[PDB]
Amino acid sequence: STMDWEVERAELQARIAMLQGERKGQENLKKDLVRRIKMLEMALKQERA
Amino acid sequence: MDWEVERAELQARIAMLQGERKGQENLKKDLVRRIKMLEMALKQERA
Repeated sequence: STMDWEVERAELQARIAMLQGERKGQENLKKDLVRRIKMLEMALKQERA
Repeated sequence: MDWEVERAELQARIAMLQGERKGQENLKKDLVRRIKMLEMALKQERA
């Protein structure tokens, strides 16, 4: 029957889903961190002037 | 056959995603360190 394959395929897809979820979380966090750095740079410059 | 092909493509996908984790985590560490030092710099200047 197709059961063994459906079970295997679901486990693979789940591992992919977890990896893709982690990556997406990291990508979004990275983009937010970049904005924070830019704004700190501007605050530092303004504070210095 | 059609399972063997999908199996191979799903497995390649997991492999390439696994190999990219350390680089993502390196970059995160990079950016968090930049923020830490900038926050110190700002505090010290405001003090």
